[PDB]
Amino acid sequence: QAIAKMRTMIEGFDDISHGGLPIGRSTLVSGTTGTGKTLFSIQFLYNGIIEFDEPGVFVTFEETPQDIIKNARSFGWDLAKLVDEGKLFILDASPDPFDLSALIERINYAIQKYRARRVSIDSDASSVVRRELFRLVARLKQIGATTVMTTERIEEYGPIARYGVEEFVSDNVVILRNVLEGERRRRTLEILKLRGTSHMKGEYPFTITDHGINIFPL
Amino acid sequence: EHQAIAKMRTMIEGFDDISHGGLPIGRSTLVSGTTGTGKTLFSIQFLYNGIIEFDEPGVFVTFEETPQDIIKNARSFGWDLAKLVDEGKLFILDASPDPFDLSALIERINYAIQKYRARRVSIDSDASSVVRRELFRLVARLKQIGATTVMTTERIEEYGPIARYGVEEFVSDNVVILRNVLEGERRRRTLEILKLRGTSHMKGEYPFTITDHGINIFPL
Amino acid sequence: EHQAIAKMRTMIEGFDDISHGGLPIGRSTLVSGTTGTGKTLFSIQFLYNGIIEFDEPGVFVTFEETPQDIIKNARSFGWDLAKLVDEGKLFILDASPDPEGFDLSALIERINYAIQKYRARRVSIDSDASSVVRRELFRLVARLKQIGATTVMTTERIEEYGPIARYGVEEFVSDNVVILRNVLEGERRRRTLEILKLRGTSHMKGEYPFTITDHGINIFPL
Amino acid sequence: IAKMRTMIEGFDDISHGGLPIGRSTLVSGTTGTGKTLFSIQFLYNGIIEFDEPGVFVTFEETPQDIIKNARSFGWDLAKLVDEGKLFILDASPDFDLSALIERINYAIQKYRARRVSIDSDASSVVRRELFRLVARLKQIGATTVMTTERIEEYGPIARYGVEEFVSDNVVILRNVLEGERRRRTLEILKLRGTSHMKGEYPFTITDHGINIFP
Amino acid sequence: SEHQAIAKMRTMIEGFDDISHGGLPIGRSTLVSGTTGTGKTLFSIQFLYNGIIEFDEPGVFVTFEETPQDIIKNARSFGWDLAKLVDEGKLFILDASPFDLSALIERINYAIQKYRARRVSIDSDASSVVRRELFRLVARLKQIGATTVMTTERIEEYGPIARYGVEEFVSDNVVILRNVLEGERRRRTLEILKLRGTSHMKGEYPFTITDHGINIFPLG
Amino acid sequence: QAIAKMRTMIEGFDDISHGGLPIGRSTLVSGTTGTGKTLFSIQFLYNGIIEFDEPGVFVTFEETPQDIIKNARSFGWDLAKLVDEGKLFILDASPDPFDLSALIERINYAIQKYRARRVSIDSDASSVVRRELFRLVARLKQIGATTVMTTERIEEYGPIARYGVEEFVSDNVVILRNVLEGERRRRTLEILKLRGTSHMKGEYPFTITDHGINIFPL
Ligand SMILES: Nc1ncnc2c1ncn2[C@@H]1O[C@H](COP(=O)(O)OP(=O)(O)OP(O)(O)=S)[C@@H](O)[C@H]1O
Ligand SMILES: Nc1ncnc2c1ncn2[C@@H]1O[C@H](COP(=O)(O)OP(=O)(O)OP(O)(O)=S)[C@@H](O)[C@H]1O
Ligand SMILES: Nc1ncnc2c1ncn2[C@@H]1O[C@H](COP(=O)(O)OP(=O)(O)OP(O)(O)=S)[C@@H](O)[C@H]1O
Ligand SMILES: Nc1ncnc2c1ncn2[C@@H]1O[C@H](COP(=O)(O)OP(=O)(O)OP(O)(O)=S)[C@@H](O)[C@H]1O
Ligand SMILES: Nc1ncnc2c1ncn2[C@@H]1O[C@H](COP(=O)(O)OP(=O)(O)OP(O)(O)=S)[C@@H](O)[C@H]1O
Ligand SMILES: Nc1ncnc2c1ncn2[C@@H]1O[C@H](COP(=O)(O)OP(=O)(O)OP(O)(O)=S)[C@@H](O)[C@H]1O
Ligand SMILES: [Cl-]
Ligand SMILES: [Cl-]
Ligand SMILES: [Cl-]
Ligand SMILES: [Cl-]
Ligand SMILES: [Cl-]
Ligand SMILES: [Cl-]
Ligand SMILES: [Mg+2]
Ligand SMILES: [Mg+2]
Ligand SMILES: [Mg+2]
Ligand SMILES: [Mg+2]
Ligand SMILES: [Mg+2]
Ligand SMILES: [Mg+2]
Repeated sequence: QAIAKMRTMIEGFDDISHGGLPIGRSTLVSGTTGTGKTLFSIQFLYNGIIEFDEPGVFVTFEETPQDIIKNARSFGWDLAKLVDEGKLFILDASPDPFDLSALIERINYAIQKYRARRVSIDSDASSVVRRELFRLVARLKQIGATTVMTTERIEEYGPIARYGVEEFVSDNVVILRNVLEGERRRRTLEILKLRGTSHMKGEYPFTITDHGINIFPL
Repeated sequence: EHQAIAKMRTMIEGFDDISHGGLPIGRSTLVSGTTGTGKTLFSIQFLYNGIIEFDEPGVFVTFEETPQDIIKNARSFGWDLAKLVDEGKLFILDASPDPFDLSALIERINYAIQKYRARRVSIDSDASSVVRRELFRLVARLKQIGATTVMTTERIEEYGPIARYGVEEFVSDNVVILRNVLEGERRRRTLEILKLRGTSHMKGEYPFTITDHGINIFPL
Repeated sequence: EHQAIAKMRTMIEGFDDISHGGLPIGRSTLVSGTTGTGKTLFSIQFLYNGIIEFDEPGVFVTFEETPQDIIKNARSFGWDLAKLVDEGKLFILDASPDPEGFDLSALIERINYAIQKYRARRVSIDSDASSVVRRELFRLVARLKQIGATTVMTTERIEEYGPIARYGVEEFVSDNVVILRNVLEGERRRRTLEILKLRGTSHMKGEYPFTITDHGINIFPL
Repeated sequence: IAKMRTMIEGFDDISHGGLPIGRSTLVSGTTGTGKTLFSIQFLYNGIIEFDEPGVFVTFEETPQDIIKNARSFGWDLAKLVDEGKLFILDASPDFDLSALIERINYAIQKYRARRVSIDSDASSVVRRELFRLVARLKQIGATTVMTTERIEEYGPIARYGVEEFVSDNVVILRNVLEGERRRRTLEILKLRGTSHMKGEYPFTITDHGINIFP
Repeated sequence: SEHQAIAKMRTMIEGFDDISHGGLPIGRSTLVSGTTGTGKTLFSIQFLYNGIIEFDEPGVFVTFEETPQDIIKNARSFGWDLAKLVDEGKLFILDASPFDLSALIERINYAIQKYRARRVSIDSDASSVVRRELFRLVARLKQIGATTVMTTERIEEYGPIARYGVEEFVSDNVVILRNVLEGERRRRTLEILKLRGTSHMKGEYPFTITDHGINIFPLG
Repeated sequence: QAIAKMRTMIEGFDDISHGGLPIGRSTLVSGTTGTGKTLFSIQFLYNGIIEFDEPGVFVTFEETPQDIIKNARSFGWDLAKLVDEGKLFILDASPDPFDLSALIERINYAIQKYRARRVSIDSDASSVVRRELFRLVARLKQIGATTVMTTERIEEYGPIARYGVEEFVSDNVVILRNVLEGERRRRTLEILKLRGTSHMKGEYPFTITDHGINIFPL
């Protein structure tokens, strides 16, 4: 009766997570700029829809839906079609040039409307942050969503996220790195923690290509 | 004559060897570590093994993880915590926030210790001043009850401060550090008994793994 | 058309190769660097080449260097910016402070007038709570995108291998990020350029050495 | 200058005869480095070997735990308290610096103590509050060990960056992690007015207390 | 050399005019930053002194802490008689030593016009406030047509260029003097980090301070 | 008329300083705890008296005069006698159970009362720290005193003094270090800066012995 996992179908990931993302829980995906956070959270939804007909909700706070859709064309994915078919909903919480309760109600309404099984959320007292994140995680779990939530960090081998508390209130933590060494960049993915279940340890190299994320062996 | 500090066995593989007999009885042991280092696991094993091996009841006090998730996650190791709660040998005390007062918490814990006649307690998990003073009080109250207690704390660097506020180790009788060090793209888990007041213990870091059977520590 | 984002050529030696075709069109690219790394040079060369090679007018927004000093220094690279200004192909908008809070909303409208007046396709913008910086930069980026400009915006940083920019937020609201470095190794300096991020498209990774010459930036073959 | 023997194995050699009489010695270390043990041993040996009574001042650890913990070294502190040779001054919680000082003075006069151990914002305030404490202990004639906390092995002497500059004598206890192993060392950094061995010397804590190897 | 966009005046400081490809950009300010005792005041004085001796270009020296008497006294280390130059009206030392920047600027202007000065040396809360006033001072000297050396302090050999993290960004030109300690020995170097509108040699170049002032040794 | 120097007679130092301390100015002597700052400043005055019959004034802010005397006995220096003879004056500015201009009054008075040619002063707004040190330096200069003033620092290879401003208002700067080499300590002396005059550069090893500071220029 240990926790079950949901397949990401992201090449390499379901192997190192031994089955995918823990179902009904949130996974924090943290990374410096341009590490593949949005791509991971899109590929999660896109594969849910295409492979399993599991509808998805994508929550954006800054990037517009138009740009998310445009950028996904880089990978040969037609997100506008999936939205039009009612398989995907891009929920725009991005500011026009905060009430967590209101946001949570909108996410819940969208999940019910689209019968969504997968959610991606992308992306000043740390006591405040800790409390609010806790509440968001709790509410998504109550709803039954399996969720990817991305977060920013500014150092490759420093704090997991910005406020030093995000990981401690997350059930699952994944870290994307983009390490510069000898003038070259190397992308890696690490599953740091999955509460109540197993996973491979340490950094695994990956690339972003025309196909999305590809994760490779040691 | 040399009168030794009594210890109670954790029965966590390898730990009773490193600690020269287990955790000092009637005192609190701080168990600190970065995220996913096995803090909750250690604190659950402590109670579980007490009940299963020694019929010593336990109280688990949780501040963030819900009891249902604690129970769910324990299934990963083949442990049936709901059954122990049903038999009244384990009490999970839910101090979660529903999505300040310490005295109330203490009486609640005291009540539970009395009701379930628990010998073992696990507690999971602004200024330097208040945290030092508040933690000092909690240690003192638990000691007056006679509980042997594991209390977990967070830290954010493997080789930095022992806990978050830089004072927690100084008001703790006993300090254990769980590390998860990243080197050359690989992770290595270690456990270190840093301090046990009034008694002996092995020194330095000892590697461990987490598997289907929980924590397994290797000397070395 | 339902195609991945297209690019406009900078014609800066080597850069269009590293970026696989140039800067993403209709978007802003952050160009960050310590002092004297070539930020202003990169911003100007982007506009200059647009005008000379493609007859695409440019607007240069300066916040500290006077237009006269911008024009004077650009002669170092064989470029006659006064001539381009006279012909109405280049407009320098002087937002530099009085030698004798800042309304970014108002400035944006004036930038838009200039873009409209000069029919500009390329824009360069040459350089305290971080939440305020994030929101203001976000709004500027959005407004330029709405206008349809392809924009270079420079920012400052103080360490070669530290934060991308001053407030730790600038790169996260930028679609594109380029880092110019000037690394001191064994008493010598080595200039490098890195495209760190281009949302929605491919680019070469890591650092590429370059020099500044009498013809501007020259990024070496790799 | 006249020194008083600690009789802590190896320490009197390192200090070239012991701790200068009538003066204060800071003993700083990270957690579990042996600060309390050093403090206790200093008083214990003074009583047992030289019939020099002692006062132990504790701010957090209770008297009963101090006594209990000392029992494992085979040291019967309760017996010494009963004989009036040791007084443990409980300043534990459940300012005034001056109120405490007057109580320290009173116990010293009462028990005829020659040895004192004191077991553990603005630098400005701390520096002259500590200077005040040190100055007065001197006037009384006590020879004092004052422990302080630090959070890094190689880094500031003590928490507030001034403690060492008002102390006559400074001792640092370290617990350094090399690879995955811990090694304890003691260093006399400073002894005003006299010579001493320099640098770090390894020690162990065993059933008989601190054992240092020069 | 001839094919460069910015006219320069020669410091006549041995080796500097080579590294700067002709000297300091005329009518602009050059920041000279360095830790303590790196040669900042010496460079500033040598600039004015050589201007007077070589080209009969009068100079103004603005001091904010060192007294004129001590600046004169210390310059005798190099066999320079600054009192004689002050007597002859070729040098003016403006004593601003113990903010009203406007009043200061007017004093500097009056002295420049009074002494017909061509060369100026200035020696030496929020970053934003420092940035804007520095920007203003630079702009005013530029309007006047002065060629200015302005020294600033820094506290690390390989850290920030100056104290407030903004000074280099509002300067047209930036020079860093270092005094690097390595293996118990000090070695002095000079670097021209930036000269807007022109080329210059890059990196660090060795120099010494002797009885003849600064001697820089360029290479390449 | 380059600035002249007065001999310290401290073994090796007059070589490193090419003649001694600049006359009529202050020299800052900075170092971590127990580096020999008080000892250097005492040896400065003791040698003034013994070698040149130049009286000295010692200004103490922490240590009592009695402790200063006692601590110098291990070097064979009889400061009690020097005080009894009126050749040395120890000015006590310790804590009462900050008017700086009061201090100069007291120092000035002692200087002319004792015919003194040498002075030692031993020993968080960097704003005001800079200004007040600047003022003290200037006042001592107008008196004509040649002064050693000690100051604290907390790292062997970091800031010269505590507030990062002290060296910039000092005419002269000397740094004493006490460095770990393996588990042993090595003491070194550095003359970092003497305005308007020459000096040897870098660190020179020294020891503290029964005859005080002993430096080797090698
Ligand atoms: N077709 C492609 N081939 C290769 N790499 C690509 C392609 N399309 C996009 N990328 C890469 O994907 C990166 C963007 O990844 P994202 O998922 O947008 O990163 P991010 O971590 O979300 O960054 P933010 O949100 O801007 S902080 C770009 O910087 C490119 O390096
Ligand atoms: N069956 C299993 N086999 C191997 N590893 C497991 C298994 N079940 C759980 N784990 C590991 O146990 C870790 C969780 O340990 P916890 O005790 O929950 O950590 P924690 O230190 O309490 O972390 P927090 O509370 O989230 S900061 C997971 O990240 C897994 O790596
Ligand atoms: N003809 C040239 N040949 C070689 N290098 C040159 C030439 N002209 C200018 N430079 C260099 O260009 C640098 C200035 O480039 P900029 O683009 O002004 O840098 P920046 O990053 O904008 O610096 P700021 O704004 O002052 S922080 C100078 O410091 C010189 O090193
Ligand atoms: N009988 C014993 N045998 C071996 N080691 C012992 C024994 N008794 C105590 N210790 C050791 O001594 C340490 C405690 O020393 P203390 O002097 O209490 O440390 P401390 O530096 O005062 O730490 P605090 O006050 O908790 S920060 C324990 O952590 C053990 O490692
Ligand atoms: N006879 C001696 N032989 C060798 N070393 C000695 C002798 N007497 C004193 N010392 C050393 O001199 C040091 C004291 O030097 P001080 O000049 O008092 O140091 P300090 O830098 O003033 O330190 P403060 O003021 O306490 S921060 C002692 O720590 C001893 O190491
Ligand atoms: N005749 C000389 N021979 C050799 N070196 C000398 C001579 N005269 C002075 N110096 C050196 O020049 C240094 C003084 O240089 P300055 O120009 O005064 O430094 P600075 O950078 O202005 O320092 P400040 O203002 O005190 S932070 C001294 O520390 C000596 O090392
Ligand atoms: Cl890639
Ligand atoms: Cl493991
Ligand atoms: Cl170059
Ligand atoms: Cl030990
Ligand atoms: Cl030199
Ligand atoms: Cl020595
Ligand atoms: Mg993104
Ligand atoms: Mg846990
Ligand atoms: Mg620029
Ligand atoms: Mg203790
Ligand atoms: Mg100077
Ligand atoms: Mg001293």
